[PDB]
Amino acid sequence: GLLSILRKLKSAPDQEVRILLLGLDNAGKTTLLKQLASEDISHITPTQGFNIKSVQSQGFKLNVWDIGGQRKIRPYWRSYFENTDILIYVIDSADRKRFEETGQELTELLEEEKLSCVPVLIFANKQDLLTAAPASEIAEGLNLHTIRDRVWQIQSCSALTGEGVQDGMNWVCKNV
Ligand SMILES: Nc1nc2c(ncn2[C@@H]2O[C@H](COP(=O)(O)OP(=O)(O)O)[C@@H](O)[C@H]2O)c(=O)[nH]1
Ligand SMILES: [N+]
Repeated sequence: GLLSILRKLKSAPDQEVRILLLGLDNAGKTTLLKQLASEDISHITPTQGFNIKSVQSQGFKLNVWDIGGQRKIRPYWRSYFENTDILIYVIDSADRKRFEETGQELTELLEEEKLSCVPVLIFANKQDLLTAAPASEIAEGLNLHTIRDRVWQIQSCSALTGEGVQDGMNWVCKNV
């Protein structure tokens, strides 16, 4: 007893919500996953180099994996895009060196036909760090305001402390 966020959620959806939690390695996805659900994590490997962490919790199905990396594993990623209801993209706000890379990865994801119209929540993570870049600047750097083909939101959070995570999930629940 020391409750996960998916459970605390008020006005939670009615149908099972399929969520994809993506971002670069070290972004804080596993840490975020554990703040969201306490259920046991399943580790699935559809193809070599494609490592998925999957959890079923509180009417939510979450699949988590690191983006970027190898070329030939895109067709395997795409199979999951088709039935995705929400995309949660996680960024390490203190990793300026890889901001350009993660921005490009996000841009490419939003170009995927299979992800058309899927709402996207961007978590500007690790905001507890005194090295974390400002969320308003991250948003401009990701050119989020140019997004016209879907609804989006950027939320400052700390998966470590849990701050801002529920606020982000509240937005997700309003846009399912
Ligand atoms: N200070 C701080 N560290 C975090 C936060 N979220 C994750 N981390 C740390 O970042 C590292 C990578 O996190 P992890 O969840 O395993 O990343 P994943 O590779 O994206 O699954 C670990 O050392 C975490 O403890 C945060 O909000 N604040
Ligand atoms: N801008």
